[PDB]
Amino acid sequence: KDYRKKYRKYVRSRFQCIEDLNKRYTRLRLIKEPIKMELLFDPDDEHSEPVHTVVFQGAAGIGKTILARKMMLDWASGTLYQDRFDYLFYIHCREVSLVTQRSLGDLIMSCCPDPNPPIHKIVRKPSRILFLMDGFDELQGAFDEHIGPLCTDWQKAERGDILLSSLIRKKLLPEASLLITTRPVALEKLQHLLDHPRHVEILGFSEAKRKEYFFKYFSDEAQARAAFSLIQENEVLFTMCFIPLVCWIVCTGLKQQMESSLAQTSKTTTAVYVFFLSSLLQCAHLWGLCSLAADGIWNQKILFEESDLRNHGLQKADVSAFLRMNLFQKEVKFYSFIHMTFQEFFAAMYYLLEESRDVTVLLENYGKFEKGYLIFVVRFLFGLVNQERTSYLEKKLSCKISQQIRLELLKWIEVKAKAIQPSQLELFYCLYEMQEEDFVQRAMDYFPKIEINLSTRMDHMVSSFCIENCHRVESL
Ligand SMILES: CC(C)(O)c1ncc([S@](N)(=O)=NC(=O)Nc2c3c(cc4c2CCC4)CCC3)s1
Ligand SMILES: Nc1ncnc2c1ncn2[C@@H]1O[C@H](COP(=O)(O)OP(=O)(O)O)[C@@H](O)[C@H]1O
Repeated sequence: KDYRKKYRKYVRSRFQCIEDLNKRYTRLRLIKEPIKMELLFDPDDEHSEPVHTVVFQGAAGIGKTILARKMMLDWASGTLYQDRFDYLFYIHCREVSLVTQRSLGDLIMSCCPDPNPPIHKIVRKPSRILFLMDGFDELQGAFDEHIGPLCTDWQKAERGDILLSSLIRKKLLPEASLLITTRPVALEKLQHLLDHPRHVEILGFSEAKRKEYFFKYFSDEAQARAAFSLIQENEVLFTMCFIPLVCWIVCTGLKQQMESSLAQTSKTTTAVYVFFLSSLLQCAHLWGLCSLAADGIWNQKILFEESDLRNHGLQKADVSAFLRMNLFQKEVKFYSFIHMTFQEFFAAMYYLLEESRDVTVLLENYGKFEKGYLIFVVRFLFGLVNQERTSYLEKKLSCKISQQIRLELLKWIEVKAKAIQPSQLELFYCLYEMQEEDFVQRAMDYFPKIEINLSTRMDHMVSSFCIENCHRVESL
């Protein structure tokens, strides 16, 4: 009662910003598989028995973290689940070690402000607890389905993977509620652990909310209308801006153009990322940024210490400049890239830099949870390897290595196409990034039949481009 008040006050302060003012928050579209947040845990016709597990699947950059942080803030302010949950515990998955031994009590205490929380009091009513697991796909290391034995004691220290598996399977605090957010790529791994989950999909920004975002980002109404009109004129940007991270990336780059006229002709997500990074260029620490990202991807480190950045040649003034440029993020003496997609962009760039590791071993670990799935590393490799595209940033890349990698990617597509890791639609996202018709046409010939499941206008745009470049050699 008195501790619940002290805890709620702490949650209200630490969840006030997107960075850690939640007035820049724009409503995200959620669908059940127009769901009202307050009714998420209500049974439909489950004879009055509530739903204890809710899974929010959402693409990278769709706003899973922002939605989870808004949920924490709304609840702490008495706006959400006021009469349903005494406690909401935010489990930031990227900070949870899968090997360190810890109890569920230690985990709950790590979410508390003070060193001595009344853990026995908190756990007295498990059904009044909602565990908000943000970013299942961001748990560093392997998350094996065979792990065990399962734990049924909230006080027992277990390896992080056994602890989280026991919690997800509802072995530990069986009637506590659980809200897990994940990229659709990890849904395969997660579904095996889930007990009667309610599945919800985060679709991102509607066309109306895309405009709303641009108008909220730009203080000047004239600048907001000019930036939104640019997006309306460009099919690719208009279509990609359903992803709130893309809205932020585009708005940020257009802001610098406004300082110095508005024109963005980006046709791929690689073009969008290069356009953004080019706006920060006044670059010296490119080999250091790329090696840091590649080391963090291959060795599973999303949070870096001051010691980690020092190992890659990033001094005090450099880490402060990257923080100001919105390339680095300050997290709880820990640093990370502003988004995991940027860490994967610099990891892809590491393989092409001229002064570079083996792309064959990288492709062997593609689609593995242990490595983060390497979706954007591979997509950005297809994009950056495109010779028909250049910039000052891309001039630092080697044409010799890019030509070798281009041949390896074509041989990789051939095997995937000729023979469940990269779907056919995922190969289309890769080919769409490549853009270059000779490669695209050669790769499209490897497919014996087109078998795709389209869900979004982005899926249609990408697959339609690939199918238009899939014409039989003999045809006409
Ligand atoms: C295709 C399928 C089912 O295999 C996947 N669906 C979602 C994913 S993922 N990697 O989890 N998210 C994403 O692709 N996001 C993105 C991102 C950008 C652009 C686009 C998308 C998706 C559309 C264009 C830039 C920043 C993140 S993979
Ligand atoms: N609803 C939203 N309103 C405003 N900005 C948002 C929203 N959702 C996401 N963003 C923007 O997108 C970025 C990435 O969102 P995030 O939730 O971290 O993505 P994900 O968790 O899906 O990987 C945020 O840093 C912010 O700039």
